[PDB]
Amino acid sequence: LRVHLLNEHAVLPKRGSAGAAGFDLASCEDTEVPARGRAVVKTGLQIAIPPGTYARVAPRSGLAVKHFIDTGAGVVDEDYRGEVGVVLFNHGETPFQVRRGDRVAQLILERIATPEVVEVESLDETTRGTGGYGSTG
Amino acid sequence: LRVHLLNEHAVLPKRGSAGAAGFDLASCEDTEVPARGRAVVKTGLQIAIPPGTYARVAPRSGLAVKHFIDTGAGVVDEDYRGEVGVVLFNHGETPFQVRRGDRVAQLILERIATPEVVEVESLDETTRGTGGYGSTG
Amino acid sequence: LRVHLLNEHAVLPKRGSAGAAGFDLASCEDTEVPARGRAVVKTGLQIAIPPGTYARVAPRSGLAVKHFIDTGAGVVDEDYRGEVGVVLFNHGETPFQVRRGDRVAQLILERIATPEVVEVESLDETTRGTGGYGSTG
Repeated sequence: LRVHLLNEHAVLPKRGSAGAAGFDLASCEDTEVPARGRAVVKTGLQIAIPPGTYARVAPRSGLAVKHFIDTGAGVVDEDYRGEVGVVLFNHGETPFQVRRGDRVAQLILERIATPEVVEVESLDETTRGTGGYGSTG
Repeated sequence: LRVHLLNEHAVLPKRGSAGAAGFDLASCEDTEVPARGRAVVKTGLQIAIPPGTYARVAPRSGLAVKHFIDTGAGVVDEDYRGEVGVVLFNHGETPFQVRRGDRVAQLILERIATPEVVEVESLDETTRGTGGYGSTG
Repeated sequence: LRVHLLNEHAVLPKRGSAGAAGFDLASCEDTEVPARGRAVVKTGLQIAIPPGTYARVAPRSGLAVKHFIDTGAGVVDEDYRGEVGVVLFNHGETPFQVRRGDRVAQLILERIATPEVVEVESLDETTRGTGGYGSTG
């Protein structure tokens, strides 16, 4: 995970334990996420990631449970070289305060497949088929 | 990524750049996502995916930032052979308009492990344990 | 996927089909997710997962479409040995009822990369660069 810090308030990502899935992402700014609203939180970070992954901006559990916070968007492509902004949603009834250095998300390097697309004129099945939504219930 | 188009308004998925994580998913219909509400957007697409993955219906960043849009649900199994419908959530205060051909999500082929389940009568730890929510804070 | 059941109302995870991406997670308790609100649903489960993954608490499609339900948080680390609680968000206008044995989420073992962090003083590009949000539109 290659990381270039873009200002002096940016914080280098790091996983909080050796079995942690994600790298902590901190705000490099003072801002607020409005109640029942969204805001983009600047991190001051540029990143370059390994082949065969994308970086997912994932939620921190404590902020979800305690402040009704989620990340929105969050699909950071391998070819993305701009500043990472964390899109926060606040579903709660009161503003969420963000200050410099505060951890606001966690970056997970999801392994993915990016094969060619093949258009076909029919597809077979398994047993499960158009097995929709509540396929079993 | 094998794709069968189910009507003439469906659009073949394609990644927008060579380092893109996801394949663009377009609506094959005119519909609306109500304010503070949800709608399923038909894509007119059937898919078959590679072994060891699932297809995640992921959000587009622009729609999240600019229209408070998210995907809901979005776990498309390997054995799913029905029409892919994109579940959109609109957390904003005004309807989100969708028209035919509009890109509404992106499909990411997430690599996953699907081993057998093993029930045990105890589990050891690391240092981190029942380290809950804000494990460090 | 190693699983220790913590009480007699807990349910062993299992995938609902052989091509299913996720292992079903059931509530071990009677509770409610308030309208436009959140609740943590206890599962009575401890888990240990394979190397190179994390367990994602993912939404069930039927609950999203039919009850406007999502999972929040949901990043369960490899070193997590506490009881898995499922964070549910209810964006709908009415309480969501949960009873013992009810399936409330699905656990997906996402493959991820967890390399060292490398801080750099510049990053090159592709064509796509600071290609932001709606990079193409």
